[PDB]
Amino acid sequence: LEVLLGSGDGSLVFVPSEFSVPSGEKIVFKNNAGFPHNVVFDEDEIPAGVDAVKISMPEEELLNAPGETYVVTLDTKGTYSFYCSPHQGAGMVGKVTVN
Ligand SMILES: [Cu+2]
Repeated sequence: LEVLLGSGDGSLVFVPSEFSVPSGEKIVFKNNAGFPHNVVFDEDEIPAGVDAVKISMPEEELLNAPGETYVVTLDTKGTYSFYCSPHQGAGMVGKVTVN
């Protein structure tokens, strides 16, 4: 599924934020507006089988320019919560449900 990082109008929201995807879905995250951004998964709020490092964009790096994309394949079923580190405090979080 294609997720827009920012609802165009600069607002620091993942579009969608809370959602569902089938097992093995290839999620794509694109810098729409309100960048810089990244997609880090909450190490607790993920199915243990998939270590966070396998789904989280390394904190060291970030989608700094507009248009830049990130991609991740969520194999195992479960609830995967994620956030944009530089805007975590601003509520730029989400929750994807691998059905
Ligand atoms: Cu952000």
